[PDB]
Amino acid sequence: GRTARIREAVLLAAGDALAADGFDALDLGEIARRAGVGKTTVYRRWGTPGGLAADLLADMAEQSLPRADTGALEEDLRANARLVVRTLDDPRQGRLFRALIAASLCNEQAAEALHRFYAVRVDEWAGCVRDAVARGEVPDGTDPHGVVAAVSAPLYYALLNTGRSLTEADADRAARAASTAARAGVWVTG
Amino acid sequence: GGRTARIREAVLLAAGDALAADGFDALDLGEIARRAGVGKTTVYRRWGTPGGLAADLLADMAEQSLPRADTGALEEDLRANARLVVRTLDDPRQGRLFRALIAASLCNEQAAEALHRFYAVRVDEWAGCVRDAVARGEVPDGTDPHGVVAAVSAPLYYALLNTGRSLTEADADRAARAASTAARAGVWVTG
Ligand SMILES: [Ca+2]
Ligand SMILES: [Ca+2]
Ligand SMILES: [Ca+2]
Ligand SMILES: [Ca+2]
Ligand SMILES: [Ca+2]
Ligand SMILES: [Ca+2]
Ligand SMILES: [Ca+2]
Ligand SMILES: [Ca+2]
Ligand SMILES: [Cl-]
Ligand SMILES: [Cl-]
Ligand SMILES: [Cl-]
Repeated sequence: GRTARIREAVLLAAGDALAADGFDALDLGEIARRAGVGKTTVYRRWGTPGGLAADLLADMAEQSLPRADTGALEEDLRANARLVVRTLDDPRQGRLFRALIAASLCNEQAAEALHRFYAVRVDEWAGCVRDAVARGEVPDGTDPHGVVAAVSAPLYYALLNTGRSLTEADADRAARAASTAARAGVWVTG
Repeated sequence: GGRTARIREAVLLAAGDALAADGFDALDLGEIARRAGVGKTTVYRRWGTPGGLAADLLADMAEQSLPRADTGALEEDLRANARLVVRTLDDPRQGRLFRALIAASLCNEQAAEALHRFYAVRVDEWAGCVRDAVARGEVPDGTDPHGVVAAVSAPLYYALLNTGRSLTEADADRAARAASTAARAGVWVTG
C-alpha cells in the first residue's frame, strides 16, 4: 500500500544515512528529501531521529532470519557466529550496526528497540539450544538465552571494545567456546 | 607537574561527571571549563573537541587501571575480574560513564582509538592471569591470553549494550566459568 512503500523508502534512506554519517547526523527533514516524501509526513510518522532508528530496528527484527538446524549444537552455533561476523564485517552493515548501537546509547526509544531486536534474534537462535537439550547433547535446565548470547558476545566485544577486525576463525572459536561451556553445564539455571 | 597538571585533573574529572550525567552528545568544552574552574581558551587549546576530551579521559583511565588478581587459580582469577566488571557496569555512575565513552567511540575516531587502547591495557593486564595458568599447567600451552580474558568481559558488555539486561554477580561467575572451561579445553590454543 501507499504508506507501506513510503515506510520502506524512509527506512532504506535511514539505514543508508546511518551507515554513512552515524546517528548524530540523522535528520528527518533530510531523510524526507532523500526519500522524496513530505517533511510533515516523516515528522508525523517517526517524530525524531531516535524514532526513525527505532522503527528501522523494528523492521530489522521482523525480517531477522530463522535459525540453522543442523542436528548438532556446535554446528548450529557456528552457522550463527559466522553470519554475525559476515554482518559486522560488511562495510555497510557493520557501520549501520555501530550507528544503531550509538543511537541506543543516546536515545531511550532507540535503546528499547535495539534491545527488542537482540531479544528477537537471541530467542530465535535459542531454538538450537532447546533442540540440543532434547537430543541430550547439553544438560537439562541449560538456559538457551545464555548460551546463544555467549556466541555473539565476543564478536561484539571485538567490534566495539577492542576494535579488532573479525574473522571466520573468531566465529568458530565463539561457537566452540559456548558449546564447550554448555556441554559442561555452565548455563544450568539455579 | 604544577598548575598544568592540576588543570588537566580538574578538566578530566569534570568531563567524567558530565559524561556520566548527560552523555557524549551533550559535552561542551566551554561548560567543562566553567565546571572545572579553568579558562575556556586553555580547554579548547589543549583538548580541542568533546572527542579529544573523551580520548584524554580514557588515557587517564588506562594509566590508572588496577592490577590483576593473582589467586593461584585461573577460574578464581577470572571470577575476580568478572565481578569487578559487573560492579563497574552496574554502578549507576560508572555504568553511565562507560556507556557514554562507548558512544563517544562510535561517534568520534579520536575517542575510538583511545577506547580501544583502554581495553588493550586492561585486557593485557588481566592476561597475566592466563600466562600464570599456562605456567602452572592449568590450561594448554599456546593458549592465547588476550582471547581468554576478552571472553570474560564480552558477555557482560553484550548484556550492557545489546540485550539491555541488568548484570548480576551470577552473570560474572558464569562468564568466568565459561571462559575457564573453554580455556582448559584448549579453545584458545593458537593453531
Ligand atoms: Ca545530512
Ligand atoms: Ca534539523
Ligand atoms: Ca540523550
Ligand atoms: Ca538523547
Ligand atoms: Ca524459529
Ligand atoms: Ca545535566
Ligand atoms: Ca599506572
Ligand atoms: Ca602469580
Ligand atoms: Cl546477536
Ligand atoms: Cl565543544
Ligand atoms: Cl573489559
